[PDB]
Amino acid sequence: RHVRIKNWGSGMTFQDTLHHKAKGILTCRSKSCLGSIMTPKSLTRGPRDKPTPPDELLPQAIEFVNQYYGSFKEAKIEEHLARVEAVTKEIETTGTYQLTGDELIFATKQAWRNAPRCIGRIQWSNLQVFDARSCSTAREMFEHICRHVRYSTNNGNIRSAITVFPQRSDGKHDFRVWNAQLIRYAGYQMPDGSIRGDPANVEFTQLCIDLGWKPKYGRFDVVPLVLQANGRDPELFEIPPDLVLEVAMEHPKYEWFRELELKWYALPAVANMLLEVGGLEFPGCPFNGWYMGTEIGVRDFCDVQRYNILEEVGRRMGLETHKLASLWKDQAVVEINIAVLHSFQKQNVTIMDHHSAAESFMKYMQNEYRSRGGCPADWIWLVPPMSGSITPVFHQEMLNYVLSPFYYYQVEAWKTHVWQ
Amino acid sequence: RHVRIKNWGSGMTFQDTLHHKAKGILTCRSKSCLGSIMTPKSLTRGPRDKPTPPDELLPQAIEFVNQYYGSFKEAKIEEHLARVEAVTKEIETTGTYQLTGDELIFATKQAWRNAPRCIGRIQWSNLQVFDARSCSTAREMFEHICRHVRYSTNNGNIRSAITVFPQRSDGKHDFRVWNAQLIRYAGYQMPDGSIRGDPANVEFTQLCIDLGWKPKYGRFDVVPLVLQANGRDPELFEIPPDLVLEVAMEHPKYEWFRELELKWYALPAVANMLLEVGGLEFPGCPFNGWYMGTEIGVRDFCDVQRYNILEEVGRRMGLETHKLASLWKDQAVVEINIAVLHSFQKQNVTIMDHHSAAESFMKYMQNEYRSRGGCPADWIWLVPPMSGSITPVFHQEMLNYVLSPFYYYQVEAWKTHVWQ
Ligand code: HEM
Ligand code: HEM
Ligand SMILES: C[C@H](O)[C@H](O)[C@H]1CNc2nc(N)[nH]c(=O)c2N1
Ligand SMILES: C[C@H](O)[C@H](O)[C@H]1CNc2nc(N)[nH]c(=O)c2N1
Repeated sequence: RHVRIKNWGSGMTFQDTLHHKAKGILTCRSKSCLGSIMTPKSLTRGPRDKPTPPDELLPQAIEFVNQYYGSFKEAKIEEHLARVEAVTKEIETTGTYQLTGDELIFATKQAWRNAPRCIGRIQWSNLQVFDARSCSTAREMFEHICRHVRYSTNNGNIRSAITVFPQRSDGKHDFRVWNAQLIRYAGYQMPDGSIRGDPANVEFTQLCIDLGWKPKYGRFDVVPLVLQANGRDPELFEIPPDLVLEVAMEHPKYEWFRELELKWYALPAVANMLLEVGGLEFPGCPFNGWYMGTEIGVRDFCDVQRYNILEEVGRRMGLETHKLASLWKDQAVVEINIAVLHSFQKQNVTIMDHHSAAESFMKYMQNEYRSRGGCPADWIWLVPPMSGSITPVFHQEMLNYVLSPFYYYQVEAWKTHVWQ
Repeated sequence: RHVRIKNWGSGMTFQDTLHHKAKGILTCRSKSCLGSIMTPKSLTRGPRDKPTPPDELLPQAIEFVNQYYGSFKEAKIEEHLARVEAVTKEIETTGTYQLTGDELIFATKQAWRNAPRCIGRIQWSNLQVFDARSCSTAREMFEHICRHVRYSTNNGNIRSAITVFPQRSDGKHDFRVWNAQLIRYAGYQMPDGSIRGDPANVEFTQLCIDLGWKPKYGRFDVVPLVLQANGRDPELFEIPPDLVLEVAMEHPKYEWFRELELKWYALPAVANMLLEVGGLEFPGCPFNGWYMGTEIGVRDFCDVQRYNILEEVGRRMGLETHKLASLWKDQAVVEINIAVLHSFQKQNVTIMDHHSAAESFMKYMQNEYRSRGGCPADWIWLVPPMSGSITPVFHQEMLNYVLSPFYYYQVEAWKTHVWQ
């Protein structure tokens, strides 16, 4: 069956067939689309207390292996059959199975390619994979991560990479990072009720405090790494500041911008997510790419629930911060975003403006429909927080669906973990 | 059952219950949400050739009457029962039924309140209703419409109103306006292949030409009214220009803006839609409200498929129209939108900036959850084409669902109508 989608901007039409290979697990339906939910249950992959049943793990396992060998140009009929055998044997004799080196690499890149919310998916083939399935202690996790950061930071020329930790076994020996991101600022609730720092990270910082970390009560304080190994209680590890590359915010024209004294980390890295590969689950798999202007400019800086500086710069620019129809809010956001890009460019740090990002995506999307006649896409997340209609993606009709491999959200560790 | 939704900006959470009263008719599902479709089949209410079967029309009819009487403060047990009787009788004795004066008024306001894509829904109670079910000829339709326009224009102080035409009977005697909007500019495909005017209205203008209207080949030419009465072939009626209030575009700071020589109509009026009320269908029901800055500024003027002037003003502003990372596109759109608002304000014509609109909506939404514990909302359509994250709606989680009464899209008349 073919489903027709059109890009009203260019008039270009696509025929999606890949939606069939998609598993029918969604929070929405044919009576109320749960489209607009931050974190639907369908995109979540909760914890378990019993290993994945061998009988149901097998179909998925085979399914994957086929997909893997299906990727190669010239079929390896020999190795293919050989692998399928080895796997089946392993599953019924051990209850689970291990992935080959190259299989993992393929899986990570594929899961990224299958992430409907990532706009930078044109880079899916360029990914550095760190095999840390051999890891066994919290400290080792820390060391692996530092290697990851050192690599990805690359002295400013950000590189995409992912560190894969031991797969989930029984669901009690989970290896996972509790931090939403490897690098993230602290958020403290001050005595007068006000909030200093990143408001969104208040609950998490509070946790760090409870675990022994002493608050520095500053606007840009990098939280410690909360590492959980083998399901054991987590341990804190401060990231060596030398590895934390930041960018000071300053506007090209407005010198008063420096006075706001803003900055931000260069490395966007999601740690709290789970990787699903042919039935297997990996609760610990941090991955990173590079920032997109708007993420910092619009979201991090302008969101009321975040640093919320819109009011301030509006006054600084001497705009009618009281007459909404003056569109002062808009000029402000634009200027703030220019500052962000400029600051990264001036400091030789990789950054990408939402316009270039969107155009790159359209290209990637077109390629997807040639390669596999499909491309899962969450319109709501792909259209930039500013100037939506000015980006081609805004006009592109798109289908959202879950494939495999895939990156699922997990339930915040502290909410389920049982303390020792 | 209660479904939880959160507004990540304010943290305020709602509990939706109204989704139950919603009919399970959606193009999306629990395997692929068809969220992102311009015009899903679920939102469409096609034509018919046989009257609505009395047996299936009855449940809906009763359903409505209950809803109608349920709106009143003090229950009219007497009249209620009386009405239910009268209706049932009428349906089985005539095959259909007529709505009372006040019932229609209620239905129109309710269907508006039930439109998940309208952001100006806070005004749902303020609506002027013109009963034109008595109408019988194309000419009469024209006269009723002119009355509507004269009223709504209100010399600049736009007022919301709707003109209801005779309900659909057998589906062959449909009374409907073919025009997407009452007032809309022409689009001509020039000899050199280029397009003059509103590109989106090319197909429709071509039709008008085929019907005898002679092209004026200008950028802002108001098309004639294509009126269909009793299912008969349509007839053209030029709208008296005195009734067409326009606004010349000029920027407060940039005097060169006047040189672009832009303008736009003050009255946004959807004509091509169908109203569904307790089983009944009305293919002819034009309704209007007032414009929102972005509609014209961002969409009408910047969309590539529309007037597409972004390139031009970028050069005029002397911006780096070649370096995307310069965010020239963004500064340009902001400036263009300021021009729009300014021009309306200066000419004493009702206009509403997207910021004020969004805030008003949040208020309305909250009220909805008190009144009926629910509010159908299409996030994709509610978030403004520019500065999305800067508007509260962007952060509001919302549920989309079809209720009744409701405003359904129809299949373009010319595509199905049978000529005489
Ligand atoms: C090449 C650089 C990349 C760019 C420019 C990019 C950009 C983006 C952007 C802007 C988002 C939205 C983030 C948000 O709103 O919270 C996103 C989300 C996402 N990206 Fe990418 N991405 C890149 C690399 C990666 C990599 C390397 C992976 C994985 C291997 C990845 C996986 C995802 C996933 C899973 C999401 C969803 C994250 C969430 O739910 O918060 N991205 N990406
Ligand atoms: C008070 C002034 C009003 C404002 C500011 C307002 C604003 C809006 C906006 C901005 C849209 C999006 C239009 C588009 O993107 O195509 C819209 C759509 C809609 N509005 Fe309202 N609205 C108002 C009045 C009305 C009235 C009076 C009705 C009906 C009785 C109404 C019914 C709808 C419907 C059905 C849609 C969907 C139209 C479509 O599919 O193109 N609105 N409204
Ligand atoms: C409620 C709504 O889903 C929410 O605000 C979404 C909208 N789109 C988004 N898009 C991206 N990329 N990132 C986000 O965090 C969000 N938040
Ligand atoms: C493909 C996508 O649905 C389409 O471009 C939508 C997005 N949101 C919209 N929102 C509004 N208000 N109006 C529109 O015409 C659109 N177009």
